[PDB]
Amino acid sequence: QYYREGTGSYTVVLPPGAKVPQAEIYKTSNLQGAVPTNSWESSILWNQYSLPIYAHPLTFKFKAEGIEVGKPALGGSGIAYFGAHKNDFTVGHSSVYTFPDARADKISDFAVDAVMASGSGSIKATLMKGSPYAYFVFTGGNPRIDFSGTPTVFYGDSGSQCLGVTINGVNYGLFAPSGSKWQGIGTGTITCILPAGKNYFSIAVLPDNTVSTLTYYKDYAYCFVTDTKVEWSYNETESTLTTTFTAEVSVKEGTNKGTILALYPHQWRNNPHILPLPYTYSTLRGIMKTIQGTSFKTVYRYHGILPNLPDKGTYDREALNRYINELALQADAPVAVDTYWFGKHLGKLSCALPIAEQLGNISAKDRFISFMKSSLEDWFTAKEGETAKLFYYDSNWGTLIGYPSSYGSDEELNDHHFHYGYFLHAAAQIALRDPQWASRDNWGAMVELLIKDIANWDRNDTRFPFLRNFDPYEGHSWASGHAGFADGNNQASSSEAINAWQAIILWGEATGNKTIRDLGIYLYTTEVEAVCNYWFDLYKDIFSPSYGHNYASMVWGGKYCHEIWWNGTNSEKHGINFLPITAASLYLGKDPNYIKQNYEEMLRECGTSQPPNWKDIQYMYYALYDPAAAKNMWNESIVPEDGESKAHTYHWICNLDSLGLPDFSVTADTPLYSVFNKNNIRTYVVYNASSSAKKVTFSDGKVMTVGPHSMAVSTGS
Ligand SMILES: [Ca+2]
Ligand SMILES: [Ca+2]
Ligand SMILES: [Ca+2]
Ligand SMILES: [Cl-]
Ligand SMILES: [Cl-]
Ligand SMILES: [Cl-]
Ligand SMILES: [Cl-]
Ligand SMILES: [Mg+2]
Ligand SMILES: [Mg+2]
Ligand SMILES: [Mg+2]
Ligand SMILES: [Mg+2]
Ligand code: NA
Ligand code: NA
Ligand code: NI
Ligand code: NI
Repeated sequence: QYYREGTGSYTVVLPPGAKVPQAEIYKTSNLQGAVPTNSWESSILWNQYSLPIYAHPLTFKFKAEGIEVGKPALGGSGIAYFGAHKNDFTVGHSSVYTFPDARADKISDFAVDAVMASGSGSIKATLMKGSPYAYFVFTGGNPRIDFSGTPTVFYGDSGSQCLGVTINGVNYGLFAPSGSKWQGIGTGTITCILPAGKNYFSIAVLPDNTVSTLTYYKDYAYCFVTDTKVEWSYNETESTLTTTFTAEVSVKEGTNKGTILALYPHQWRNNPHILPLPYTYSTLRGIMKTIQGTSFKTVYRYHGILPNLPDKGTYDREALNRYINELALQADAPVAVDTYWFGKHLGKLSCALPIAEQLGNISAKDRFISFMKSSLEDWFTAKEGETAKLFYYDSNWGTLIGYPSSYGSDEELNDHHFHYGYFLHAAAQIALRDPQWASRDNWGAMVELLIKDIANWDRNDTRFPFLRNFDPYEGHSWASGHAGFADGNNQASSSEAINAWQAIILWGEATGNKTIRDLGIYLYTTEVEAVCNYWFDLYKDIFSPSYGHNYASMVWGGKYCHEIWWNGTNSEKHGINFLPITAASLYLGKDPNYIKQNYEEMLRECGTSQPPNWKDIQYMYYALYDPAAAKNMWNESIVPEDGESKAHTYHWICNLDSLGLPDFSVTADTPLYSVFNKNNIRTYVVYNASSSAKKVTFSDGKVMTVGPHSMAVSTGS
């Protein structure tokens, strides 16, 4: 049947030939509502056991015997750097040597509980991103710790409560209940003889082999993490985005209450709200610092986005208008009609629409808006017997899938944020112009279902899991639905994730929905912060000296590398983390010197003096360092990348030529703004999406009054 949402609808009738994710979900009866996907723990759900689980600092893998535990040995040189999962020891069971599967029982914002059970025993494991601990509860027998070789025992004996061990050069604590004994010390398998009535057991990866360190880790070893939560707040007055991270602990014994949290660089860098412990871990993501506590916060400065750049460029206006007319002839001509390529086309129209309006090209404006609306209205309606341009709800997993699908959006739940971000961008641009169309009673209900599929914010709405594609702790998104790879989950295009997030900001502000807007600000701001570290390494302290590049195109749980999914040029390899370039893409230019370094690396790698291909994308990027040079190199012979247009490319470059480069040293008390700086002259741009005039104040003292539903630009003091 069919479910009405405002004036649109989705279906639960699968079109003929259409494919869905697998029927089998390796979950327990405790995991209710829509099933989380697109994360680091996801392979537990899709595979009988799991693929490697990249929590950090620890990694894991489920198998018939139990749970492999390890700390990756970092290495590699050149095109990739590796932190592969390896087995330092397997947490097995004294009487159950073969478990039939591993099933997810509970998934929180940065942890997972999984259960392995036979009729005669079980292990329940809690794996946590940002913890040096892993926590276990046994039934039917004892922990049987099967080491990869024989460990060195640096502390403890058969009668001690804990052991300090070293295996593969990695120090661990093994923490048993008071009253436990240990059998098999000196062999490759140590069994923890649990006392009657106590069945909890934990391990930690330690930063050293001192007894003092082991004592500190023992102090918190019995504070088992039972829930993890993020919360966020956008402060409009201060232009900041605050995120709180909270772990709930259940104290299994002792009088200590707390835990040790490990923080990635995007969390600890320049963070005045923490007092790190001495302990660090060297990980694939850089140095993880540690803190004592069950909560911490991060606070980032938000620098605004715009719905478009203003009409301030040094372009030949008649040529720009002609480019708009050239695009208008192709307004109804997507290169392909699956969700992804249809999206790319909708993004192209979304970026050209305001340029047509600025020029007074009503014919082209009308062609663009008409196609955007008619196509969204088609996609957002599932007609009986329709096989293309519709959304289907899978109620096994709990996901909205558009048909026709592509690149595993259907069977693998890949990439929904990438695909749907383009649809959301188009919807937002319509909403800024037409509050009637975007209302919940009209097309806004279906729009918000796409938002919920990729980024549901409401933990009580069980139709979609909480924040599907975004990983709150790594601070970025994940592309694979299942993470069914040795190297875990992956994301290549961070810029396509950010496109979805900027679109959510615009939608929320256009519709007056502060919850959705602030969700967008949270996602956007945090992903940008992660991107600046793990993709661009702006601070020059993430990437190994042995890694041969200043840029990683793909980030995995277990590696990062300068590769892409097809045999493209090095221009393509760099460009996938720029496109789509929108008026939310100024973050790419946080460090103009990095723009220069990144572009020059790309040229060296191509063996050319200009980009061999994707020259439009590359010159838009280079314009964040030298717009005059980018304008000079640009020309009409360039065949646009399929999601781009000559009009939008040249409007971008020529506006930066006039306005200057983005200036991140100034903020404002409004959500839609940007500041530009040309040779120390600032230009301030604001968009007011509300129905009342706004007074906008910048941190340097600039004040602008901006009328309802308008863009304003002011240069100088
Ligand atoms: Ca339809
Ligand atoms: Ca149709
Ligand atoms: Ca997620
Ligand atoms: Cl002890
Ligand atoms: Cl106690
Ligand atoms: Cl004309
Ligand atoms: Cl339809
Ligand atoms: Mg499984
Ligand atoms: Mg062994
Ligand atoms: Mg360095
Ligand atoms: Mg030129
Ligand atoms: Na190349
Ligand atoms: Na074009
Ligand atoms: Ni490169
Ligand atoms: Ni030309």
